[PDB]
Amino acid sequence: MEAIPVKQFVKHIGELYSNNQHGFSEDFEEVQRSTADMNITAEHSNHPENKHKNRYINILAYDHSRVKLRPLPGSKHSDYINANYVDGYNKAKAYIATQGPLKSTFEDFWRMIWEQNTGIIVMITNLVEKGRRKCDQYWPTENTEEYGNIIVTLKSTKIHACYTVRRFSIRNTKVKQNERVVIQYHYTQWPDMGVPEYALPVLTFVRRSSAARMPETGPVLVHCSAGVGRTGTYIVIDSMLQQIKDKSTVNVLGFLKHIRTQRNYLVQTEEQYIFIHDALLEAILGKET
Ligand SMILES: O=C(O)c1ccc(C#CCCO)cc1SCc1ccc(Cl)c(Cl)c1
Repeated sequence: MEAIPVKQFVKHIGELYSNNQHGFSEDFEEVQRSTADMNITAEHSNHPENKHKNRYINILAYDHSRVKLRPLPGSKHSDYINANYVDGYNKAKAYIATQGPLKSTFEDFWRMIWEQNTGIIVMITNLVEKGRRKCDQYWPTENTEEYGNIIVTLKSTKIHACYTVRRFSIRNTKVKQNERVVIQYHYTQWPDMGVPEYALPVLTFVRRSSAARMPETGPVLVHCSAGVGRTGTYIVIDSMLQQIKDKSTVNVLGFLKHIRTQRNYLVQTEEQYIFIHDALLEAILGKET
């Protein structure tokens, strides 16, 4: 289970795709079994005081990698957010993978952003999809909105074909310097029926949202609804692009098995697993052709 050279990768995708995606199925099964023989605790996630802070009952934040909110005078569980640090290529905690914030966790969400020096939000969901509530709107439709001590001001919006870029200016009321630029990359193209037919617009979304990262800011916050499926998909695509650039190799299976110890279910389906491969195929074939 070493890194596949970039030249042999598109060839490898053909193999994985053949015989009704048998190879893909084996790999994804191996990913699902990577969790086996591993008891990873998520005690804070399961605490009665924290249960209302979780979007889904079964989508937990592993204790060891969980993002801790600075404590608040009084409660003991005021440190909890359903979020985990996740590694990137050759960088620990390059991301914060989190759920789409609830109405009740808006203050927590925005406090985590401040405390972690987060400069980029990657939103991979629509608020409502196929008539179902996926994420609550945590940012202002226009101008300014207040979430605890974080005052959020919408500065500009660029609505592209498949994604929206919202430039915010954030401020802490308890801080006297107390102003920060936060950019949100929102992937908006979600079909009524079916699911992502093309990898090229997602690849463009990944490249642009990734290049917007500022040195040496905090981790890039990536969320969808549960913050596992599309979040995992983004993290792998982005990390593998970095690996390709640095050493012309790809390690999808190895990297995914590793991040799965950091947040439960990152890359939730075989379809998302296959999608990772298509995005990378597009990136490889795109170079020199
Ligand atoms: O919606 C799903 O959960 C989902 C379900 C299936 C597929 C597939 C496939 C081909 C295999 O048949 C992809 C996605 S998500 C695709 C995606 C969109 C936007 C971004 Cl920014 C990223 Cl990173 C990934």
